[PDB]
Amino acid sequence: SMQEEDTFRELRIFLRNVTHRLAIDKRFRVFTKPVDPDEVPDYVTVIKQPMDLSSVISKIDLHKYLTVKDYLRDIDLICSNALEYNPDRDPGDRLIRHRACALRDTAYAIIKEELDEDFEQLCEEIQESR
Ligand SMILES: Cc1cc2cccc(NCCN(C)C)c2[nH]c1=O
Repeated sequence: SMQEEDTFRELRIFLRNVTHRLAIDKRFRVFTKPVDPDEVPDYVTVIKQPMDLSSVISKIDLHKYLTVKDYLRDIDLICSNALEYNPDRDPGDRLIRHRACALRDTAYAIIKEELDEDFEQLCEEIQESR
């Protein structure tokens, strides 16, 4: 229906806003674009499901997220990928892991403060009906 289409449109608007706020944070610059294979050729080898904030925006616009829960799975993926690819004790690796966890924590905190639980439940019930 139109009302359900309106619901998913509000979801996309909400998700773009959250993603924009993550993307403009200087700590998260490394997560804003896909990894350049010329600079890092072994990334595609090690990480089977690459994810970044530009790709999240593309997925929002392609209507790939019908719930905030599905969006958070991609946020979690950005974080888990970073933990996986940068596991060493070296400061470079520890910095990116800390930033990855901060990105995840920040996304969840924004959602906790600004997502109405009943809006998410409506999205989930529309999703499950299809
Ligand atoms: C998303 C991402 C981008 C990136 C770019 C350059 C270099 C690294 N890794 C640091 C090198 N260490 C893994 C040894 C990178 N690690 C990442 O996790």
